[PDB]
Amino acid sequence: LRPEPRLITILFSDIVGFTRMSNALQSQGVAELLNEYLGEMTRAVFENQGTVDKFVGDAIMALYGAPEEMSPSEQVRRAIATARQMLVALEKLNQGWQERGLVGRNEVPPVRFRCGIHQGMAVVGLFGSQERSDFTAIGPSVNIAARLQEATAPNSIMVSAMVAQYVPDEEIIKREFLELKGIDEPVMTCVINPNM
Amino acid sequence: LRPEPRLITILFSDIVGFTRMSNALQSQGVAELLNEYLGEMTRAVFENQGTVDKFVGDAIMALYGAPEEMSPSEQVRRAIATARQMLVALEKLNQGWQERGLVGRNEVPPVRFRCGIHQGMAVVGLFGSQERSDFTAIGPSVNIAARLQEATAPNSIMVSAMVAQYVPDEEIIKREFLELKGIDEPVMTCVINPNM
Ligand SMILES: Nc1ncnc2c1ncn2[C@@H]1O[C@H](CO[P@@](=O)(S)OP(=O)(O)OP(=O)(O)O)[C@@H](O)[C@H]1O
Ligand SMILES: Nc1ncnc2c1ncn2[C@@H]1O[C@H](CO[P@@](=O)(S)OP(=O)(O)OP(=O)(O)O)[C@@H](O)[C@H]1O
Ligand SMILES: [Mg+2]
Ligand SMILES: [Mg+2]
Ligand SMILES: [Mg+2]
Ligand SMILES: [Mg+2]
Repeated sequence: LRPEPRLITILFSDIVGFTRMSNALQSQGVAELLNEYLGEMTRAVFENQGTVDKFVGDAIMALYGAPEEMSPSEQVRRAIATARQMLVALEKLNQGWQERGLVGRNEVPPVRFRCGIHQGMAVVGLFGSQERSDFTAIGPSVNIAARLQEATAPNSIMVSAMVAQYVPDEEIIKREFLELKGIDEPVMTCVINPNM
Repeated sequence: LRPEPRLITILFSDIVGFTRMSNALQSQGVAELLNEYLGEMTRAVFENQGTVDKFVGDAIMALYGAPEEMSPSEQVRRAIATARQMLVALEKLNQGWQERGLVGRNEVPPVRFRCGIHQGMAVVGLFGSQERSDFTAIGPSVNIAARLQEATAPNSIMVSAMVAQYVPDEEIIKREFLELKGIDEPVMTCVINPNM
């Protein structure tokens, strides 16, 4: 399970305006909301055979194609299906939170998230020390997926040109070159239809 | 071990220019270098009784005061001692990498890192789902530690005013208010002497 180059698909989802929300809600509520959210979103990943790499604050990092082998087309099919399922689950989560006066009330709006997906080469395996290590992916490909997530609009799914090669033309909303932090050359991005 | 408010100290260390280095070095070398680095840096954390929260790419997140209770003064003493020990270990790591032509040669410079340390309230405990959860800290206090790391110069240690309350005046190099992403009010920062 040592680190080696591999073609994988990385998905990043990140809650919109979690900072403000993490101030207008008691620590008790913030913890419950975030965990209820993470529970449903990780379910979306697992049900689509993805791997939950880690959580980073209000974000979820998911991998497709590692550790288990997966074809390039299936990696994309599953990652997009995951993102679309996450949005569906979110709509249901907010209905419940609304009734519990956890969102929509006071100054905390319904939860929304941004999602970026990129497919490319990465060094994947166990990183860390003998005392503490974790399976993850390293390389510019991971940075790209993260910048796509940060660049896209709330409740939207932005993917790279690589990922878009496997997506029907009818499902591509917008094609646009963007300058992503850390990457020299402009990156072609495609916002895809959020509906399953 | 459920999430609850707690006064803790968060330390973030992040490799300078890892992107460029993660391109001028074969995936094999990048993986070895990063793991050798992580091995020595996590050792610094553990030997100073800190907790390794997680790794985020080229960064290490460490906590002091959770899960094990620790006084505010000891949290700071240990976090700073950790940062200072990390710099010392780095100097030794580069000597070895230099001899192995892993750094200093071609276009890959000796490894350097940025470090930010902040102490404050955070909701700490297990976050995630029944299927996958991890012990971590959540809240603006964590964002502050991360922004201090990003704001400081290579091979330097930047801490917040809270942390500086426990640091001798002779060890404070520079005091300066900085606008950190995500935080409304300006944050008072203090760059501390890197030598043990
Ligand atoms: N538990 C954690 N583990 C690791 N890094 C963390 C962290 N919590 C925070 N950080 C770091 O602090 C940064 C900001 O934390 P957010 O991600 S919770 O907040 P935002 O999404 O930027 O804010 P928004 O736009 O209002 O939703 C993270 O990116 C991490 O680098
Ligand atoms: N394994 C991983 N797990 C989680 N997030 C990751 C990741 N790898 C990358 N990211 C995300 O991608 C971002 C950039 O990756 P870097 O941290 S390796 O690179 P830099 O430090 O910004 O570059 P530098 O200035 O040249 O040293 C991370 O902050 C994460 O949000
Ligand atoms: Mg967010
Ligand atoms: Mg975030
Ligand atoms: Mg870095
Ligand atoms: Mg980094």
